[PDB]
Amino acid sequence: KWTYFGPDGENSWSKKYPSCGGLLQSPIDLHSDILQYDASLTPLEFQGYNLSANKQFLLTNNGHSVKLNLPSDMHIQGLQSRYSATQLHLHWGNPNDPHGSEHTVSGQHFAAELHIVHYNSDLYPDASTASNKSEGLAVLAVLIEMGSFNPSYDKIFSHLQHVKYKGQEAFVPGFNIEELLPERTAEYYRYRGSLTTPPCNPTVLWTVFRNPVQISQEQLLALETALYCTHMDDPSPREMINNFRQVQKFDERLVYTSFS
Amino acid sequence: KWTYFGPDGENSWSKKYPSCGGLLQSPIDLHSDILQYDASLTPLEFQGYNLSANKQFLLTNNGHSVKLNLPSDMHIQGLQSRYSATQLHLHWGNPNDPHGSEHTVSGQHFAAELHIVHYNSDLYPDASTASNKSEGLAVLAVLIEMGSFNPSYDKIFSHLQHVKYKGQEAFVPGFNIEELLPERTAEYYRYRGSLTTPPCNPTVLWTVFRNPVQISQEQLLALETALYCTHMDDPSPREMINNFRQVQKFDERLVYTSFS
Ligand SMILES: [Zn+2]
Ligand SMILES: [Zn+2]
Repeated sequence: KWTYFGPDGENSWSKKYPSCGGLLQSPIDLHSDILQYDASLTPLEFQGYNLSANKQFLLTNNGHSVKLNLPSDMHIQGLQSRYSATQLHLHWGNPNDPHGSEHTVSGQHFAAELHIVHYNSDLYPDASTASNKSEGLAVLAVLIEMGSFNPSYDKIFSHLQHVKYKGQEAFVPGFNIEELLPERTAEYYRYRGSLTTPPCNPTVLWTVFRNPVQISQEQLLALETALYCTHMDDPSPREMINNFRQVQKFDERLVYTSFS
Repeated sequence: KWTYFGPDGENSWSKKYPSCGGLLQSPIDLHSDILQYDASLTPLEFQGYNLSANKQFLLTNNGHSVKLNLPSDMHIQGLQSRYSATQLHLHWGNPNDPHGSEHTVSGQHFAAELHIVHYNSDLYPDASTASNKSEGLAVLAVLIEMGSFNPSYDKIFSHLQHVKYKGQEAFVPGFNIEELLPERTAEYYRYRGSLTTPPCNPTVLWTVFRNPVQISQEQLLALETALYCTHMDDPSPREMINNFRQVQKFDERLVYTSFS
């Protein structure tokens, strides 16, 4: 078992999950000194992202975040290998400190962060197998800030009150996942890292988009208040808040950008 | 043993030192969301800080930082109990990414940070006894940024080559330690935290001065390249750089300021 606060918090993950204290750890702070433009970083192509509205996708509260299962038919094109989707989830703070993104830019947190996880389907049969293997995963990260209401993110948020407790599930009709991506996806940060949750495998090729998307104050508050990491029948409910990992040391290395 | 990098790095400290994975861990990001102005935070008085130039004080490279032993004759006045000095040391980054302070302000790291450690001499006989006990320590933190040459800090930096390797010691003539403090010392952040190195005891009353001091690019570079964490003539010399802990989560608004 692990958590983001208390005895089994992030500073203790390495006790049971060695990789959490190992190399290529994520997330990290993106600042000028360690950023470098790479003109060779071309735009990624998102295929099969427009999920059929006649299909249902499972939304689950797994006690650590709210996750939406994705089909392997949606994939990223543009990398050395094809990466097929497996799931997406989010990271956020709390009402008193609404700055829970994992990656930070110039030391600044964003309100929240979306992670769309994919696995190398060319080399591996499924995400479970690819998770702890070379070039096994590719994750898209979208920084989220407070602003205008976002109808696309609400296609997920409107179901939050039905996955309030650990183990609960809900069905989300397919919608265009590309609608969750920011403007100018051609512009992004790229680096080799890890899962930001145990087991922290250093098998993730990260793509953090440069521009953030906006969601309303209400949408952010809902995300920060609707979920609990405890089962519904638990006499002592625990709010699912501040479910983000602190930035990790990033030395002797560079994050490359597709923008100058 | 422990280090700031490798399998014995900060994510693994809790394996041997339980408190490093406990509550009230430092350093933290000093940002509005957790700050609160307090008028009871009156100016501190630094007494006995003008060390006799006719006396020598021990400077040591302990493999983690450069430390100067201080006499219990110097102490802080203004707190509930008297806190007597025991030692001072520094934390820094590296030439390619010169942002190695421990505490951050509004997410921003400073070039380096000075810590002047004191123990509660009213309650305890010495620093060792006080270290893991209630109200045991008080630390003054000075943020350092690159700027104009600093003659006072050079009274320490000029001795760096004498303690280039781990285990080495040197003598530093006494000088006014108050010269190392920034302007407007009356302005500071105050919070209850911990030692930022193992054993990470949550027994430190922190006073981080609001305003930073400046040292020249040359002084900062000297600090970042003059020391090694390895013994003299080691077959695989290792430079002492990035010897600072990552910021820790700090929930509630329990950081007070003596300014508005
Ligand atoms: Zn994630
Ligand atoms: Zn220190």
